[PDB]
Amino acid sequence: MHYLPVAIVTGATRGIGKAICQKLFQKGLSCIILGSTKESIERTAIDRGQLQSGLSYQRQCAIAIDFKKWPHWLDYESYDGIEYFKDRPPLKQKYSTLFDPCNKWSNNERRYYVNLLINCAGLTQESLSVRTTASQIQDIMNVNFMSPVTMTNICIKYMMKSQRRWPELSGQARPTIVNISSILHSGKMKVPGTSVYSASKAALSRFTEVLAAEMEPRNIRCFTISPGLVKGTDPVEAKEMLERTIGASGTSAPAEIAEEVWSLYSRT
Amino acid sequence: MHYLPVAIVTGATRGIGKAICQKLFQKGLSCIILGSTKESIERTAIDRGQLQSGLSYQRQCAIAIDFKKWPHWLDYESYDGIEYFKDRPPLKQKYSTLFDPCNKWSNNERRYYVNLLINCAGLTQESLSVRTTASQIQDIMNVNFMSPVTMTNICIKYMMKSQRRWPELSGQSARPTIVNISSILHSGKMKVPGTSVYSASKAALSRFTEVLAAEMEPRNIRCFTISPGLVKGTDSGTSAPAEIAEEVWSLYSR
Repeated sequence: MHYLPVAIVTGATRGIGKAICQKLFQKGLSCIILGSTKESIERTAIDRGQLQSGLSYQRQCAIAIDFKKWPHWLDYESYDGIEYFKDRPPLKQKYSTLFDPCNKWSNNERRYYVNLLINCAGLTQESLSVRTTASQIQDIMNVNFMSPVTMTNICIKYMMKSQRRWPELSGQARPTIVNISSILHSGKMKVPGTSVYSASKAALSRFTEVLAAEMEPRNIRCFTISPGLVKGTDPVEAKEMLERTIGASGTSAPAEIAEEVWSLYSRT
Repeated sequence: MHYLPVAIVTGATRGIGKAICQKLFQKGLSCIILGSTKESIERTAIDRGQLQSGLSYQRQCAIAIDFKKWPHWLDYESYDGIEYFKDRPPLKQKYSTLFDPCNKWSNNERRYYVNLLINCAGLTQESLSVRTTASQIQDIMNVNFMSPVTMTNICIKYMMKSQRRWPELSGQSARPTIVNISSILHSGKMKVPGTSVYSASKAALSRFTEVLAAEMEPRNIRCFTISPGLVKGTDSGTSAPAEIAEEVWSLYSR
């Protein structure tokens, strides 16, 4: 009216969110990046080069929010973010909500709205279960499952309201949510030291699937993507043999996942 | 001299933990029941009738633990429980750990020890995902997954130390065993609206156990997951409490 779609990218950790953002930006979307720290945010946010070459109305911001502290983060008064510009260096700003940047970007001729949520759920574990503290279990489950569930719920309600509030929006891709899992979440890929991380991804997966059935009668699309291991970090010999069990499912890279996310969002 | 295995039964609801305690007791084990509330315990605990027909050395006790309050219950200085007797009403007891009942029962010639742990992972969910609160999510996750994982790790630590402390235990009939109970809702076609988080917690428990089994190969400890059909409770895809008990027993004894 015009109407401008935006994606929220969540919990991205190993260049995966960078790759996702870059895809969405090349495809003409705006992004809200939700990082745990100012450092993670910076890594995810796209460069000034891809900023300058963006369509005139394209926007990117980032917001530091500690998912480790779920559910306390739900109750914060305002959120401290960072607004990006084509021509000048980034500027601090503050937000009433996670959807607020959409309000702030919008004017009389153009309405930015959230149409895509990607939950990356990227906190990794590298310790045997018997040697993992309560605090660590909490961090993995809060960052990978609990916080994603809340973003998912919050975002679905926003999406459901907006269809009512801006009827012309039915013209528009259907409202989408994608949650990223791991090949580790099921099957033969069982990696010692990966106990609660695998559990969290199985939880994210299963959750997304029952939710999809709840959202059938609604306009909302709920996808879960289950990539292979991405290069670096995360070695046992049996595993290397195990990994063979198949390609291309055993291994992944940021740019592949980015493409796989776009494939899902683009479907018609 | 005489080693007497004890079972810990956790998070039991809807008579599953009742069924489990029946089987275990009939077969000569002692139980430590960890329940959320005194009323939850009474349902799980075996009836005074079944107890008198038990052998002389058999014991039962119950401890109240609010698993919704994970990870706080981990820090208590002591735990308040209840000793069951064959010939009298129950006495209120204090325990310094969840395994302390074994020490208390033990005597020069008989050693009670925990050899089997069953996490029931009970709490259920009835609300749609978008109408369930954070507080409800925390409770489901804490009761069905967070606490079971903590119960599991604590127990494996105890199991490892005691195989060293009492070397004659390698020669026991059954190897230390952990069984976590999941649900058919945890995977596949059975996708029941109003169950997104509950299903999720079960998948988390299944997957955690599977990967744990991998870490427990080099060690004595058996780690099983069981995936029952829905219980008689709501409306090979259905399951009755009594039948889960047999599955748990066959898993432990073979």
